[PDB]
Amino acid sequence: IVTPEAISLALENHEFKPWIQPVFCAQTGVLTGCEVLVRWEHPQTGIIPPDQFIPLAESSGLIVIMTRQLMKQTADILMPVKHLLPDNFHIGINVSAGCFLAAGFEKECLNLVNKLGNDKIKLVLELTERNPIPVTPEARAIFDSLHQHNITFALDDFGTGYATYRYLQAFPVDFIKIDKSFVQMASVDEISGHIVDNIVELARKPGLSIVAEGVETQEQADLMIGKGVHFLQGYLYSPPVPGNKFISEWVMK
Amino acid sequence: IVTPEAISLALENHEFKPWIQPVFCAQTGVLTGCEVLVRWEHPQTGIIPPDQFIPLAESSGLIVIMTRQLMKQTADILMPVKHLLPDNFHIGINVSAGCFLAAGFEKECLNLVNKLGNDKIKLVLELTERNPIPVTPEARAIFDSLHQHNITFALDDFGTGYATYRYLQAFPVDFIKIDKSFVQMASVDEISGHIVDNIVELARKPGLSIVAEGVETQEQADLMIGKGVHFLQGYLYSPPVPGNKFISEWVMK
Ligand SMILES: OC[C@H]1CC[C@H](O)CC1
Ligand SMILES: OC[C@H]1CC[C@H](O)CC1
Ligand SMILES: [Mg+2]
Ligand SMILES: [Mg+2]
Repeated sequence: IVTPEAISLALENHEFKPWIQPVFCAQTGVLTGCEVLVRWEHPQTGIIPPDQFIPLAESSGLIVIMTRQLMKQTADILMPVKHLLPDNFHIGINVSAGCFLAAGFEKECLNLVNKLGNDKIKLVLELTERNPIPVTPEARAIFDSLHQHNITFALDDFGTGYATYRYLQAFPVDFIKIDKSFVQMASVDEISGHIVDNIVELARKPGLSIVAEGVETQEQADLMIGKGVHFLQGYLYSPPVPGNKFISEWVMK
Repeated sequence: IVTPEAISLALENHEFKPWIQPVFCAQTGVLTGCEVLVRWEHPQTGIIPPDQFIPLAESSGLIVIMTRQLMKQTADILMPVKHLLPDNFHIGINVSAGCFLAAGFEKECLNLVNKLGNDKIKLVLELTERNPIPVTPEARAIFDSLHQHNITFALDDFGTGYATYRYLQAFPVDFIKIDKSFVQMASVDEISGHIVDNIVELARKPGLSIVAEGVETQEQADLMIGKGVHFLQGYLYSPPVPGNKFISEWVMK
């Protein structure tokens, strides 16, 4: 029984942990960044997956607290090893409208960047497709302010939900992440491949970088690489893993 | 002011009228079809525009009645002149998920087509961006059934709302209508033109046709024509007009 009070208690007890999935250069296979995903480790019941708590976190507003804690915990995890990270190491944080609009959001982003090195790392706010940022002047002001501070944006799960051409028109973002439904169907159906080409063409004029999500097989990767995708992410390389294991597997060694 | 009961009463009092906007071949300027739009003429106070009633029509469910009436009235309006219509004359009807999934929908579409000539006209169900059809087997069955009956589909206001690549992947539609926000901004801003190019490239592989909406100036039209758009629609040619005036201006002369 997942309730707002159970989520609040779990936040106090720091049960929401940052699992980290590596991301790679499509050209060379080299580690270029990561995405931070949340896992609720309930001390008795075990893993409660995002599907069961994120929606309620969002409607209750608790998501703001959760995201703040994940950002803070990500800084703590990576700080001891920040000198071992490649240059321009990307850190992907999933951001909903509620977090984006919350007083003090910009400050939390700066704290993460300052702790880890203003110029060593690149913070990528991965804007969700489900609870899009509204298209308003105020939203654009926050967006522009963060950009002036060298923080960057992705449209996440592009091609699904509210992740439309309109968002690219309203917000000059830096990355587009292709939803896995297109990546994984591009070798199977008649349009999914064409959709990936379309996203590649879309990115080219403004000079955005593309990441293919959900890369599961080598043929999917080769296909994505061949179509001009810049970064790759998925279970072929690694699923998301706990922080200590992310450090141990992908940073050390 | 505007309530579900006022909408119900207005339906019974026939205050919702089908206005009709012509659509044209971009290459030649020739009449190829129309879109059926709704206007609420309140007897004392005047027009209540779609923006103020459609949402409440949709959430209340009354949209199903309204759309049914509009389809029926469009048949009545065009029947006397159907022999004067060009071959393959397109009739665009705006359809939300609620209408599409309602009992009796397919039947209403057939009645329209049979009254007007199975092979003279082409019914185009313009799927809305606000209230997308769910991506389910049952939805796809209704979609396929209608296709077998030579009824066609458009993704309306493509690039906005939920009108994403995913809808093209889930439903093999026949047309894409480009939202006016791209048509009218193409050559004011830095990406809108690029977005139209992208929609043109998107359509080409599966062989879909494109209509540019909101064509307001000659330079917008020339631009859309140059980029390979197939059909044009907007105030430059004509706003929507009452049926009798549609017939008198665009059919019977
Ligand atoms: O390392 C490439 C990065 C691109 C942006 C993404 O949001 C994170 C991974
Ligand atoms: O006349 C071309 C037609 C294209 C489909 C649209 O939904 C109606 C107009
Ligand atoms: Mg993400
Ligand atoms: Mg329409």
